[PDB]
Amino acid sequence: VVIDPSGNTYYNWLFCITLPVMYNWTMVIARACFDELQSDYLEYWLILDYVSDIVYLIDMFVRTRTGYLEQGLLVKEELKLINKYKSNLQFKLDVLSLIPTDLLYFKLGWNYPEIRLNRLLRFSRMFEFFQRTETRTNYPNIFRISNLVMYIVIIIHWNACVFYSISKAIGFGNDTWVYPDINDPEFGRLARKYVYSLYWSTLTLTTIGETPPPVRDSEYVFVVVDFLIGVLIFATIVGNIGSMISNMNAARAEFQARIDAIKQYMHFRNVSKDMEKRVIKWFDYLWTNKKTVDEKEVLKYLPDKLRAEIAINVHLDTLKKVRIFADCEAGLLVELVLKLQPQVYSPGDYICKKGDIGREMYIIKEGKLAVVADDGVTQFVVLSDGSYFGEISILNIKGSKAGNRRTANIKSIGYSDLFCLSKDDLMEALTEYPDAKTMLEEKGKQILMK
Amino acid sequence: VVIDPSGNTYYNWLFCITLPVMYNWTMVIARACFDELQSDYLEYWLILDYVSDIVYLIDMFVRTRTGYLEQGLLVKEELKLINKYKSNLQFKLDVLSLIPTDLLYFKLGWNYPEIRLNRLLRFSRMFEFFQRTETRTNYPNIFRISNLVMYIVIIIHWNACVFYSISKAIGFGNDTWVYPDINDPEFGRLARKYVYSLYWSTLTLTTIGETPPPVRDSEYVFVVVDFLIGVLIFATIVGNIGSMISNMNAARAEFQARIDAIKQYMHFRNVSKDMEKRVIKWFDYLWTNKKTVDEKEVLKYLPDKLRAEIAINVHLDTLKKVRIFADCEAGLLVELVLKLQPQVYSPGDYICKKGDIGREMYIIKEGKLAVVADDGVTQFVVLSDGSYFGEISILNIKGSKAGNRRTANIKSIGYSDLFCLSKDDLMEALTEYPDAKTMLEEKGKQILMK
Amino acid sequence: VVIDPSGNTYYNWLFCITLPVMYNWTMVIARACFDELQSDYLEYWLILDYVSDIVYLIDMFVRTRTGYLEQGLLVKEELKLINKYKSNLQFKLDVLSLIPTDLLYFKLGWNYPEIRLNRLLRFSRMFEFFQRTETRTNYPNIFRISNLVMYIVIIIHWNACVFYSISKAIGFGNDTWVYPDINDPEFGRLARKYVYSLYWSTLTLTTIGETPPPVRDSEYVFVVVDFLIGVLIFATIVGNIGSMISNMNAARAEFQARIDAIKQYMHFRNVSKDMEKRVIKWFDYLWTNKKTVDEKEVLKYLPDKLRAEIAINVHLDTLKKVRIFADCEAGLLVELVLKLQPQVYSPGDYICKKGDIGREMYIIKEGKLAVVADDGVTQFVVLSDGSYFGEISILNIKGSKAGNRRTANIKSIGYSDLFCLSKDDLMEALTEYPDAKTMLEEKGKQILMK
Amino acid sequence: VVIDPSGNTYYNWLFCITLPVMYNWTMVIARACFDELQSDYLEYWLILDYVSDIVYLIDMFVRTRTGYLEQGLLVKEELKLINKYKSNLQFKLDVLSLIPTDLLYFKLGWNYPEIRLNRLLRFSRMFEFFQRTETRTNYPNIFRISNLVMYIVIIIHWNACVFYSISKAIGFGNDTWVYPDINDPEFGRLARKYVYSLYWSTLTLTTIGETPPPVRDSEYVFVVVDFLIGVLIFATIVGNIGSMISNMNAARAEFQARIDAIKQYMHFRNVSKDMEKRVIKWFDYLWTNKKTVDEKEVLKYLPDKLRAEIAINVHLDTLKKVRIFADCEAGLLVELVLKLQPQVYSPGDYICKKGDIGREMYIIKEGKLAVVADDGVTQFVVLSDGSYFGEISILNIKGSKAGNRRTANIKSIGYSDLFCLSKDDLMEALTEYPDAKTMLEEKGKQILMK
Ligand SMILES: Nc1nc2c(ncn2[C@@H]2O[C@@H]3COP(=O)(O)O[C@H]3[C@H]2O)c(=O)[nH]1
Ligand SMILES: Nc1nc2c(ncn2[C@@H]2O[C@@H]3COP(=O)(O)O[C@H]3[C@H]2O)c(=O)[nH]1
Ligand SMILES: Nc1nc2c(ncn2[C@@H]2O[C@@H]3COP(=O)(O)O[C@H]3[C@H]2O)c(=O)[nH]1
Ligand SMILES: Nc1nc2c(ncn2[C@@H]2O[C@@H]3COP(=O)(O)O[C@H]3[C@H]2O)c(=O)[nH]1
Ligand SMILES: [Ca+2]
Ligand SMILES: [Ca+2]
Repeated sequence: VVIDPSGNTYYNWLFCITLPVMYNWTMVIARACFDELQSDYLEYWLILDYVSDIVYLIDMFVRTRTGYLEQGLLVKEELKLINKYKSNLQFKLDVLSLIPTDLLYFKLGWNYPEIRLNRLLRFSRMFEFFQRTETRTNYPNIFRISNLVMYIVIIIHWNACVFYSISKAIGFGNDTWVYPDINDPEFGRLARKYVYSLYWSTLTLTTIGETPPPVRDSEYVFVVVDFLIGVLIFATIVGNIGSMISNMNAARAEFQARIDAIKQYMHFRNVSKDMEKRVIKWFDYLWTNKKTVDEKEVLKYLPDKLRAEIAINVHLDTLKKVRIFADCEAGLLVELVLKLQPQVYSPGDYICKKGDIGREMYIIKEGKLAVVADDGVTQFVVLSDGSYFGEISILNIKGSKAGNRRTANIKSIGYSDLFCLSKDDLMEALTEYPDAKTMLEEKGKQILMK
Repeated sequence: VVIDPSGNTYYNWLFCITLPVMYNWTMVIARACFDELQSDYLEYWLILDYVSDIVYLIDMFVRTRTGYLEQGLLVKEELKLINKYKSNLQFKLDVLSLIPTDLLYFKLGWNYPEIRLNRLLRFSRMFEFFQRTETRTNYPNIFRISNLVMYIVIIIHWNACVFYSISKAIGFGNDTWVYPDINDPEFGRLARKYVYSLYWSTLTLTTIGETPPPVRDSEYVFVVVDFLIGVLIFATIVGNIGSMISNMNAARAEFQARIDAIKQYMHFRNVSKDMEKRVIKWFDYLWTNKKTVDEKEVLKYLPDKLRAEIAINVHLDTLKKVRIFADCEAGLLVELVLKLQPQVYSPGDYICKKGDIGREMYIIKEGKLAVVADDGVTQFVVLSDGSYFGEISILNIKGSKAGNRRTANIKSIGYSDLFCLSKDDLMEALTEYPDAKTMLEEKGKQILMK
Repeated sequence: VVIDPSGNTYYNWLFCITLPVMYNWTMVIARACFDELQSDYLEYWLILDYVSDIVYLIDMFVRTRTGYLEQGLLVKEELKLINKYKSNLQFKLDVLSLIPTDLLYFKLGWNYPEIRLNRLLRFSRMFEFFQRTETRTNYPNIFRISNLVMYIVIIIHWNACVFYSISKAIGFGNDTWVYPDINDPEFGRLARKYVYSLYWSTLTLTTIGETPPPVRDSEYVFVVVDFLIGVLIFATIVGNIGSMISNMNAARAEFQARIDAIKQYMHFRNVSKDMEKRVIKWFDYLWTNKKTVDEKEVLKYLPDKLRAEIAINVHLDTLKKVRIFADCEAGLLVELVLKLQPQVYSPGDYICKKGDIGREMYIIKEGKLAVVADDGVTQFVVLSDGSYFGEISILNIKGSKAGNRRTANIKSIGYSDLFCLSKDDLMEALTEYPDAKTMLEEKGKQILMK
Repeated sequence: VVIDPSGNTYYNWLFCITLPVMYNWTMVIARACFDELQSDYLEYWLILDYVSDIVYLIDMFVRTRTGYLEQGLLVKEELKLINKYKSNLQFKLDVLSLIPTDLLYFKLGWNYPEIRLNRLLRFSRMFEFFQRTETRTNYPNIFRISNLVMYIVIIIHWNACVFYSISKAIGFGNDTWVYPDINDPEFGRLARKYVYSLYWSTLTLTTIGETPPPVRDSEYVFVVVDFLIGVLIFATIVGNIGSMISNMNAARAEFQARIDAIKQYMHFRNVSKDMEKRVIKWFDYLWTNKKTVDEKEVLKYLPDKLRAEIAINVHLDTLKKVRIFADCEAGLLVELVLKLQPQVYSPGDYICKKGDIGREMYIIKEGKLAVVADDGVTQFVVLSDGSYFGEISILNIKGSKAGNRRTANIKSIGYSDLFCLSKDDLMEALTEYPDAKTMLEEKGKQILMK
């Protein structure tokens, strides 16, 4: 065997089947409308159509060999897959899109390729590929815009073909509206035919209108309907363009809107230009160093038993340098990684101060912190990455003259990325295995006596 | 009896009255402006107008026979309904729209059907039908787009009629702007008249402008006003189109935006392509198997005493296979169905692990789980649908060497849809009837000894 | 005083000063550009300009006599108000807009009314009136759309005047782009002048372009700049139109989106058409009876000491029929009115059932409820409006064989609007005055014995 | 060293390098396409190009001398900065944009300035400056709109240059579509050349289309592609304009939407016009006095150890007049400034009333309050700014006949801005230092006895 739709093989086949479906959606109508296209390159159209039909058949086979999830397990029983396929509307659409209507080439002649129009009924495969690509691609907005542009181009191409067909029905050159006479040297070339039809279609759907006005009632009606199709469908698609660009700007726009609200508040309250500059510097840091997004709000949509792995694969850089995690229990790190709230501190920010509520443990992910003196400048100890502080005031200790108080003040030399671990959480998670707690308050007593 | 507006009969009548109202809104102005329309098909217009008026009268009768809610009860007293009708502005509008202005046909002649313009004053019924359909239809966006297209078409039709009337007032063919001379063979046909007027209207409201420029001051003024009506009203309607397409994409766009934020985080943090593929697979599963929507956020707008029934009608498939619910008390299932949080687990995800906080009971809705050994591969027990686990570590038990600990580790073979029932909730809800609890810890002791 | 800007007198004056400001913003540029406008109606323009200037002077006086809030109190000291006025930029703008530039009529002649262009510098007053109207009017969206239309019209009018001025500078009729020769009988009329200039302006700003193309470099540059002004500013304004219509649809669109999510869930889960019809009926009820909006989310932006008054003025209809409120303490009703959560129940919905957690007291605002038998049909007692139930299981009672249990089952005959009062809240709020509690458990014992 | 990108020097250099990048992005294509531009002002183009290249070199030097943050510290080691530069793609782009392609002037002649097209590869610097300006400027929306207008102008300019180049390739005047013959006196001027090309570009990108239709297939194709570029890219940019105006209106629109929901509720519930006027007055006050924004929601994105400084720099005006803060401990004010919830009370609003739950302490930021008698009018004490009340009923006091009760009723004479400090918070924060608490209940006893 089976294909496992989640796999890469299924996605690759989705591409390989979208190619014929897109080809069919673009070219069947073109060949049906522009007769010279069908006739001049008939030897190539036959090859391409037969290859497309072969790929359609192989796609039907793949649909027979693609497993589905019952009880969460991939069904691998062949006949079960055949039944699941045939019971779905997709099998009906596939049989309809693979009906050998090409036999009508013997009746209607080689000049009627619209018999292959049923081949469009595999559009679903194409759309599936798109909805898969949009999910799996690393450039979701580039692909989304390319998809919208493809839809625009297909719509304009189809409307060009429709215009040319209507000109044919009315008669080429019978009036100033229809496509001019084919017998003209310049206006008889297939290139000119298609490109002028596309020009007309673009002017009509984009509602520019710089085309000869209608002459007949059918022409007036078609032009009204087509200008309305233009207005509505092009507003739809080119406003989807707008929404895609909006969601492209979503993060940056939200960040900038927050900054603007802050600046409005500061200018209204006449906040000192010192503090205004400090705030602007904080936000410039958040942007430049790519910290505007908070991983919590993003990863909250992941499963906890997958967001856990995510956090591990991101923070194993530091949670191996820490003494508590991955050293004593070697598994405890998972119990708290999904609750280590990542904070960022500016240079000179006092994370801790003597005589404060010690309700948070900190793990230094990045940055240089200092166990300073209360004078403000004298740096007693420099804590680099992997260090952990703020854990002594969490625990119950014998001989602690300072209970629930910070034993020292910790300031940040530079921008520090820390993991604030709350006291309640450390309490709750160390209950399972105190084999790490013993050396934890080993460190605790050792630092509380000195 | 009375009609009970909530019923299907009332909605069917809403359709049956919207038909004449829509007919009147489309055709009265057309016949008033295009005199040949009124004259040539006068025998049909008379029949249709009289049928419309009869339906208007029957709609007034229905309004006299439609109950309203006082004290939440449907008023069935006839005279009370007559008073409620006559006291509402709707009765005034109905009498105004049913005034026999057709008598003016004897004074103004058969060439003045705008006397029936008062018939437009039942627009409310039409709109009511729409606002009912949008609520009750299964295709809300299809109907909404059809409604907007109907508004566009009606506006363009009315503007075409207005253009033709203005041409008539100025005189057909008196200058290049107005509709050409009626005496022309081609430009005198009612078909050509209406269709060219519609063409002009479309070019003006869509602001394409490929029409002969005005000549007189009245023409310049009307064209300015009409181009502005075009800009404003068509932006309104075709931007409502945009918002409707947006809300069509709302679920998919939110899902894809979450996926994009996740992928941005993973690529920025250089998350391993293993875990990136796992996350993409999780999201592909959520989409393909239609799990992107969380029933909680959707059904939270339902009444609890209706959302309860909803959850029952959805989850009675599994809550009959479970041993606790619908078996001992047979009514307890409602006390917890509105708090069974549905979770989804990937293949191989450890739902439970030995030596963890047993604070959640799980009911396997769909999927195969395994009571494995801690080695990781040896599957002791396979739990299929209807099974419940994680309930032993909830309860107070005699002789439990493992208190508040998982007696075994449960992993998911495939994608498991479970119902996580919190410990607090099971505690709170079993307090009412311990007739099920006794066999609950029957199972508890039986599994805790073996 | 003083005038007290919050008062109605200040708003009326805002209108009376917006009239000259709007007049000045519309007509000064018109008279400056269309010389015939200035000249032909000079006797009227002089009167209107002098009246506008008098009103400007009276507006300056009003600004001297309008109090401001210092320490939250309206300043009534005259000289303090004069200082507050003169210290503001508004005084500078007012003196600039009232500078007697009309004296230049003696130097530049009566054909130069753009000397009155400084009169536009009172635009602020106009805008203030708008921002006041939008706040105080009952039709905020009608006024907002009218304001946007006024901006559109003013912009188009100004661009028409600019086009005519540029034609004058280049010379009327010197090329096909500029306004045609004034000496023409038809193209020399002030009506034709202004209306064709407005036509050109509309075609340019709405970017239709059906105007003679530029000839000179200045004309090309102006047309480029004006088409870009068109694109940008008209997108701005006519997209503000879109956002205004969106916020017009905001409530209805949110309601309908909730209904659509519900229907999607129900159709996906194959919810029985019984329950689907019940849900659709619930939502039809919510809409038809105007219950889609929840007063909590709306009134949460009001002050509690004003939202309290709001809730009182709305619910004194029923909280006078209740026995506890406005009867014993006569003031207790305010302590709980801001926490009476309004619920709606469908016909047949069991609000209470025997043997359930009695943690909510209910006050029947509207609707008929029944104290039924557990059989389901036998109605023991019918509770109409003003009745209160679910209070016995809240209180501590002697001789209650049923503790924390519902003494009877309450069902809703029809759609009941109730006030669910939580047990914790009744406990917390009755602590202040048990003078009502005594008769509360009077009723309690009386019903608990029978 | 180093430059410290957060500093003002780096931003100034960002401007000084954006000037050549913008110059290059505007003029290289212009000179490449309009040959007369390159030739006539070659002496000036050479100077400007060499100055631009010198500034590019100095920008490369700056990039070598700009520190980056490792461990949150600004790297000042020269060679480390050289490595960080050369290891980034920016160094590749800078070397590519500074390659001396001007040497090709000796081969291709002075008429080929597109060899300087590589100079566009420093676009990043320009964009960086923009993203810095948008952050640091006080007019974020003005700058954003200016940036979008710059993008529009650059796109139109580039498309004008492209049109002129295509006309050159096809041949000037070979058909009606291309730019006319250069040999024409009027259509040969560089001014006319560029300005008509810009006119064509504006008509095409804004999709007005009032230009001669294409003649050749290449012209038709280019016009189709360019009209589509117009539609898509101009919708993008001029809808970004819409979103920028939306976020300009965001605060005012949210405020007005809240007011509209309130007014809809009041008119639907038939709220008395007294209370409707009171609510409208409250909202008029909120707007006029600039209180629609709540500093909590804005400043919650700031760091707590920066939002603290913000609140201090804003509220030190009053927290120096208070007796508790900045007087006894002199540091306690920071422990509670981030939890002082700012409330606003209308004139006559009873903040406190005798016999109520004293769970909030109030600090009068602005406004006159009264310790009144319960009669309602007799004002015992007038509390101005700096005063604090509601603190007696917070504390545990000996001899308090009124426990957890308000000792008096406090009403607001005028609009009072207060700081509501919750009881729990005062309890929690006074635990650290009771040196202020002693005089706190000094005041407490002193007022409780009298
Ligand atoms: N007092 C003290 N604290 C230190 C030293 N080195 C690291 N620390 C950390 O500084 C922290 C300050 O807050 P805590 O008292 O909670 O915990 C303290 C220790 O974790 C040291 O040498 N002396
Ligand atoms: N230990 C054990 N647990 C089982 C077995 N079969 C099912 N389970 C479930 O596995 C669950 C693991 O978590 P709990 O200990 O809370 O509850 C346990 C039982 O509900 C079994 O055979 N042995
Ligand atoms: N048992 C009983 N309850 C009644 C009667 N009339 C009204 N009620 C209300 O029905 C309510 C059901 O819930 P509670 O027991 O909390 O409170 C009960 C009473 O408030 C009655 O006649 N008998
Ligand atoms: N009773 C009384 N209260 C006063 C007086 N002056 C100020 N107050 C304040 O009024 C407040 C009312 O609420 P509290 O009793 O909590 O605290 C009271 C005091 O803080 C006074 O003279 N008498
Ligand atoms: Ca056009
Ligand atoms: Ca257009």
